Amino acid sequence: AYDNNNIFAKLIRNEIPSVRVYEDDDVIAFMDIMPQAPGHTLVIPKKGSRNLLDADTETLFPVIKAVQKIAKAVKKAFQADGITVMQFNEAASQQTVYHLHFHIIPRMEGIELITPTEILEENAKKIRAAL
Amino acid sequence: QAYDNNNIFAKLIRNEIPSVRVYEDDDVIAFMDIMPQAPGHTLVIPKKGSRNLLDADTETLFPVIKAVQKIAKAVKKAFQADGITVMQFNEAASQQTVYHLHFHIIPRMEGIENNIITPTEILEENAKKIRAAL
Repeated sequence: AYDNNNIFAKLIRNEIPSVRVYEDDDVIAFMDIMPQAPGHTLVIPKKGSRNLLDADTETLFPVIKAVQKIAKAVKKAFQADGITVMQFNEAASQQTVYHLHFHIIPRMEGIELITPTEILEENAKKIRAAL
Repeated sequence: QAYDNNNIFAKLIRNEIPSVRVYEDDDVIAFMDIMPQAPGHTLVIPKKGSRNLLDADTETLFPVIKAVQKIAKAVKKAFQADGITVMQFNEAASQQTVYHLHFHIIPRMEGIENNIITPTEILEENAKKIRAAL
């Protein structure tokens, strides 16, 4: 079952800080604190589910719209050669936080796949500008 | 860059090459990956052409993501998978290999971490399992 005490639910409730790049009625986009590349952004629904498998289908539309919007902005902000989108379901797919989240990771030609808040904030400003 | 109407997924959509399809509606096709990273590895594509996520119509993404969820669930049941990895690649630097929008749906097994084609008959046996799990 979905556990309302998970770290991303706490984030939604402003219980912990985040470095946000986009927010609306349905979603929050914010910097991964363990980025796989500079500008690595996560998108979450405000409505909680463990992952893709238990999400209400109607929840997925605003989520995927925002993933697209963020992919475009991240690419433009860092002049990335590519964007990798990932979404993990369960331990065997290396899911660690049990609240649905999509990864948007910028990619550079020839580069194969814990960061202080000030650096994530520098990176977020760039993404915000490119929206 | 211009969309390539001769890309192999556009050709699949127009019925110019065969596929092992597991699901289809007015907007999408789900079909077996012929070089799977795990047995049951399925691809979901829009029937409406775009190179990737970045140039897709936002409206197209709705039926795509619905079908990605539907397939993620069917694949996990059909293969009693421990997990499901969804991936979507944009551009060469993200290792996108066919320049038509596609989501990968990959079953994972606990503690189980190419250009080898899987014979069509084997993809079919895997398709049937997925088709029954929908």
